[PDB]
Amino acid sequence: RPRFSFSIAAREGKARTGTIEMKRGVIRTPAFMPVGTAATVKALKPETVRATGADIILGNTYHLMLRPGAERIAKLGGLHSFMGWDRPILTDSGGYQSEEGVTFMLSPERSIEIQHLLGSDIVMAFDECTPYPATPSRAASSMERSMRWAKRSRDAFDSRKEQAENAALFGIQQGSVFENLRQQSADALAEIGFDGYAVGGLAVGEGQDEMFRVLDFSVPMLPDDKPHYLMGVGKPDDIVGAVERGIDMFDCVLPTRSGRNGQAFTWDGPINIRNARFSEDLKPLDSECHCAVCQKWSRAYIHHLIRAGEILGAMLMTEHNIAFYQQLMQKIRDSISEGRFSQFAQDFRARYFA
Amino acid sequence: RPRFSFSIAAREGKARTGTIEMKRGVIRTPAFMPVGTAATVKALKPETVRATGADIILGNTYHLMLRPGAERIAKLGGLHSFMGWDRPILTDSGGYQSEEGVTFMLSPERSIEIQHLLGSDIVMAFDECTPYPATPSRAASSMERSMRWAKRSRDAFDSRKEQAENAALFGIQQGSVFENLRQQSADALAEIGFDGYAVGGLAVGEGQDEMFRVLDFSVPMLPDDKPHYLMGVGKPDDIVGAVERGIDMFDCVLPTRSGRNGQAFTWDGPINIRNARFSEDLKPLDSECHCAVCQKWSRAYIHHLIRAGEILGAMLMTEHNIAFYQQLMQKIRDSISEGRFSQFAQDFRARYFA
Ligand SMILES: CNc1nc2c(CCNCc3ccccc3)c3nc(N)[nH]c(=O)c3cc2[nH]1
Ligand SMILES: CNc1nc2c(CCNCc3ccccc3)c3nc(N)[nH]c(=O)c3cc2[nH]1
Ligand SMILES: [Zn+2]
Ligand SMILES: [Zn+2]
Repeated sequence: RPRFSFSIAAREGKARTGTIEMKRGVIRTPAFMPVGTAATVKALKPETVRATGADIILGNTYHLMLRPGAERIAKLGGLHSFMGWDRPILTDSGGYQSEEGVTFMLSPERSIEIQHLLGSDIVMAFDECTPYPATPSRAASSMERSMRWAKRSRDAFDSRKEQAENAALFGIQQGSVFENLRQQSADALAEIGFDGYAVGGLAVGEGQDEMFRVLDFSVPMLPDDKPHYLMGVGKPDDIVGAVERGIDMFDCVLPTRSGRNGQAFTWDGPINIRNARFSEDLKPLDSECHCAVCQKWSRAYIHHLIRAGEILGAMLMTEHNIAFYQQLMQKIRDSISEGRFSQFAQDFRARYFA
Repeated sequence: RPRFSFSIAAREGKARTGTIEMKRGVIRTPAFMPVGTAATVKALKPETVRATGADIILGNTYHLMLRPGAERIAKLGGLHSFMGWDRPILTDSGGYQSEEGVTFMLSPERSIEIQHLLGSDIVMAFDECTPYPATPSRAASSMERSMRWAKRSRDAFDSRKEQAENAALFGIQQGSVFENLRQQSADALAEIGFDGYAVGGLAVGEGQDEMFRVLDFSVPMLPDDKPHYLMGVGKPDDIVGAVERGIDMFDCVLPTRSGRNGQAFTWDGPINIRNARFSEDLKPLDSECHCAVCQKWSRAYIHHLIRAGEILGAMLMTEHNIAFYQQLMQKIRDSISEGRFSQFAQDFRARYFA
C-alpha cells in the first residue's frame, strides 16, 4: 500500500464515499474512529473493535504523554504493538499559553515528536482549540496562532524522515463560527499543504443547528480531493448531517462513554438500559443490529449488569454501541454508493426521532 | 446424558480423576469452578469462560435472590438463558437465626426453591457455616442443625419432580476442626444420601496446615464413590494439597477478584502486576501459559491498564488467572491418570515457592 492515497468512489451532493489506503491498512470512508485515550478502547479487546467493523482507531498525545509516557511506549515497540492494534491509528495532537506552546509542556514540535514516538499513522497538527462562544477578535488571534503552529507542525513532521515516509499529516481549520476566519484558515492550510483537513473548534457547545450552519460554508473551503475530518462528532444524527455536508471522518467518545453509563444506541433512538421498563425485556438492545451482543443477550440481562455495576455490562454495552456506529457508517457508505443517501438520511431521521 | 453419573477413571493415593456426566454436559474432575455471584463471571463473557477450559461455573442463592430476584430470573427463562451459559451450574445455598432458617428470609425449603427457580444443575443443601474458631459445643450444635437442614433440603428437592429428575443434590459436612463431629456429620449425610458431598466450614481462617489436617481425616469419611467438593478453596497450592487428600471439586473467588486487584498467578508464584518492576517488561504474564492473553499482551501493557483503572486490565488479568487455574486442573488430571501426580505435586511446589 502507499503511505497515503485517498480515492473517492462515489458522490451524492456534497457527500462522498471512498477509501484511504495507508501502509497499515485501508480505511473506508465515511469512517467512524473509536476513541482509545489510554491505549485502550475502553472495555474492548482490539479484536472486538475490529470485529465491529472499525478500520482505524483514535489515540491521544496528551493522555499517553502523561501515562504511560511517549518515550516508554516507543521503547516498548510503539503504540500498535503495545495495545495490540495493527491497523491505522490517528492521534490527536493535544490541542484539545505562549506562542511557543503550552505548559502544564507541549509545542508543535514536541506534539509531532510524541506522535512519532507513539508510531501514529495519521498525525494531527498541534492547534489551539478556540472556546465557544468567542468574540471575532479572539477567534482571529487563536486561528492565526493555529495556522502558525500548522506550519511548524508541517516542518517538524517533514524533518523526520521515517515519519514523513510512513505516516500522514492532517491540518486543522479553526475560526469559530465566522465565515471569513474559516476561509482564512482554509487558505492558509491549503497553502501549507496537508494529507487531510480537519474541521476543528466545533462540537464545543454551539449546538447542532449552528454546527451545521458553519459546516455548510466551511467544508467546501477545504481541498475537495483530500479527506475532511470532523473532530469530536458525534451523535448518530450529527454524523448523518455532517456527511451530507461533506465530512469523511469522525471520532467521538459517545458510543463508549455513554455505553458504560447505560445509554444504548438503536435505530429507534437511544435508550437508557437502566430504566425499570427493561428489567424483564427479553428483546436484544436493538431489533436489527447484527452485533454479537444482540445475537445473544437480552435487554433484561444487560439492565441487570449495568445496575449491578458489573464490568460485563460495560463490555456488552460498549461492543453494541460501537457496532451500531459502524453499521451506521456502512449504511451511509452503501447508500452514497447507490445514490440513495438523501433518502436514507430522511428515513433514518424519521425513525430515529419517532 | 444421565441426570448424574460420577465415574472414576484413575487413582493415585487418595487422589482421583474422572468425570461427572449431567444433562447439560460433562465435568472433568478434579474440577475448578469459576465463581459468578451476580450472574456473571466478573469481566468475562461465558464463551471466554468456556474457552479457558471451565466445564461448570458457580452461582449463588443469596446474591441472586436479592438481585435481580429468583422469580424474575425464572420468568426470564432461568439462569442459563439469562447469562448465556448452557453448561452445568452449581449454586451455593446461601449458607455462607432460628431452627426454621435465617431472616435478613432463607430456610432449607426456600433455598432449594430458589435454586430450582434459577435452574441450577447441582443444588447445595442449605447449611449453617460454623465460624472459626468454634468451641466443640457450638460446633456440635451448628453441625446438628445443619444435618437437620440437610434432611429438610433432601425432602424439598425430592418433592419437586422436575428438580429431582434433572438436577443433582449435594450435602455439606460441618463439624469445624473436630474429628468426632466430622464423622457424625458424614454419617448423617450418608444416611440421608446425596449425589455428592462437600466439605464445608473450612477456609474460614484456620490456615492451610489446619485445613489439611482436617481434610486428612474428614475426606475418607465421605462416600468414596461420590464427588468430594471443597467449598471456597483456594490458592493453587491449596488445590494441589486438597486433591492429594481426595477432593474432586473446587470453587474460589481468588482468580477473579485478585485478578482485578492486579494479582496474576504464574507457575513461578503470584505476581502483583502493578509493581513498578513490570512497567517495561515485554514478557507475557506467565512464560508457559497457553491463554490468549499471554499469547498477545505484555506485562508492561497490563501493568499500565491496571494502574490506569482500565476495564481491559480487569478483563485480561481475569482471563489469564482463570485459564491458569484450568491449566492447573488439567495438569492435575493428566498426572493422576498417568500415575505421576505425587511427582507433579512436588515439582509444582518447588517452583511455585522458589
Ligand atoms: C467533542 N468535541 C470536540 N472534540 C474536539 C477535538 C478532540 C477530538 N476527539 C479526540 C479526543 C478524545 C478524547 C479526549 C481528547 C480528544 C479537537 N481536537 C483538536 N486537536 N482540535 C479541535 O479543534 C478539536 C475540537 C473538538 N471538539
Ligand atoms: C472462602 N472460604 C469459604 N467459602 C465457603 C463457602 C462458599 C463457597 N464459595 C461460593 C461463594 C462465592 C462467593 C460468595 C459466597 C459464596 C461455603 N458455603 C456453604 N454453603 N457452606 C460452607 O461451609 C462454606 C464454607 C466456605 N469457606
Ligand atoms: Zn447490537
Ligand atoms: Zn496466560
